[PDB]
Amino acid sequence: KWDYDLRCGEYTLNLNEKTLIMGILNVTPDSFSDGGSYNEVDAAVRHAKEMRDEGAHIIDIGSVEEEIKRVVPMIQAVSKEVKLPISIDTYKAEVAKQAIEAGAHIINDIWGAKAEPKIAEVAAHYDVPIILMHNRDNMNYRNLMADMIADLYDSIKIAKDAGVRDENIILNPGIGFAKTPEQNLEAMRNLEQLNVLGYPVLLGTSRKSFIGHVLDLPVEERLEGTGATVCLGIEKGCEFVRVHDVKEMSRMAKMMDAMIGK
Amino acid sequence: KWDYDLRCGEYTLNLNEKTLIMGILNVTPDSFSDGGSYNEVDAAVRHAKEMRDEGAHIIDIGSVEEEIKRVVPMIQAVSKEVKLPISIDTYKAEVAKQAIEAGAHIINDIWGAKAEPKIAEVAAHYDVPIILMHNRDNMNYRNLMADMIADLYDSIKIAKDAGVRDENIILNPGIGFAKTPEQNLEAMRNLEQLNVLGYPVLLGTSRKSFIGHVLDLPVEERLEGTGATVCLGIEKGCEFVRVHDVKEMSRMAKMMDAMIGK
Repeated sequence: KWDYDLRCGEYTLNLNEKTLIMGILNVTPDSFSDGGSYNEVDAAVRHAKEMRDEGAHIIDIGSVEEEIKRVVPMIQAVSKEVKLPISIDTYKAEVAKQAIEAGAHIINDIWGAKAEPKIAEVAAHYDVPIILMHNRDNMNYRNLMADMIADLYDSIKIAKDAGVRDENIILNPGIGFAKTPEQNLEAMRNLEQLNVLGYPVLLGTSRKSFIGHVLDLPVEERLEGTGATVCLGIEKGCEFVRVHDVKEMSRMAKMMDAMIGK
Repeated sequence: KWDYDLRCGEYTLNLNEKTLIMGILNVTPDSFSDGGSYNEVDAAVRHAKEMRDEGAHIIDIGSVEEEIKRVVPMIQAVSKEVKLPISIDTYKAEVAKQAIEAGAHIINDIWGAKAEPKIAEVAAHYDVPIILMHNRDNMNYRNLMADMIADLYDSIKIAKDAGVRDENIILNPGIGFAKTPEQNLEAMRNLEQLNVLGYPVLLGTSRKSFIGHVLDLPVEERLEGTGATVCLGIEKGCEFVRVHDVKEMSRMAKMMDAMIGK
């Protein structure tokens, strides 16, 4: 039902066999450096390794000058030591450029090319997939779903104008951003609508406020709630989920896949 | 959307506010008695209490002569010490009679009145809700879903003929019974069809072989897989889930409910 694969330079991701798991890398920085140090980069490599062991298919790694000094070294190490595609979690054009240069395969923009349109040009240039997330600096919606789909389309426009191929575009409803708890639930309820745009969807709900708002539970107690959102997401056609708890979420996805027939 | 409530003598269960959780009681018997002993009944009371604390709305308690001697004492204790409705998990008419006499509120038949039709008469008599599960002594299906719906309807017929009111009937697809792993998945995939019959559905997939078959994981490692089935089940309209891991499953249900708008 996807007539193509995701091309990620060295690695290739099939969109039909299974829900693809993107693991969120623990990024705890050192307080005694401006980036690159041994505890920093080593703790990140061991985390990537752990996530790779537990079922992850992608490792997600997230002022401007410092951001490069911190993130670049982590990409060099992980790409060497863990054979998995890497996404850079930035919205900044300059940051994205460095990260791909450093070895990152996918861009993960939380502003869907709206914060720094030049990022699209970076993406088209290096010919890497880009995840466009719904976002906005206000919460005033006429019709939440209709508006989201409009807003995302404004991102696709920017991406395509810059020269990004349809096949390198992935969408993200941006659950947990610019949405009240009730709005987040509504988007969850209506996720399948994003499918009409005809692009792979990545869901990213891992331990967010709205899960806490529902269950009344702090961040470290949101594995079950996250799981529910992952399940409903997969049912509604998501090609990727972005999660912290890779072992557990990887098992729920696999079971979902078997049931829905993916 | 349900224009009525479940009447359970002392307790009343609303079918619209939330997915109702039925907790599976640990029933470990004593090897030095034929039923009733202190370690037996006390370990069961503490388990019911634990499940009541973790979010359960119902406690499920499961030759003929001995079955009564073992199960009756557990119902007397739990109904006294835990203020929750109780279901007796039997298919035997004589057993069901005793259990309701002992204080059980709901019947949970794994043969949908087909093993002992008299059980329907017991249910109509005491005017208690009855859960009719799909089951059969063979695995030869022409059309799995079509056949299940036929078979269940043969149960409803028996129940109604015996005098059971429509409002005291609950259905159960019987996942994990008389079905190959692939058939179990198929039923999971097509669960919403059971809705056309117009009765509340209870799902009972807690840690079964097919979850293990998919994930390749032993019984004690099936919480995530169980969770996936609970999520998909709730999405497909289930009013109840029957589970071991009450704390976790209760949280996933609650989150599902918020998302689907229940």
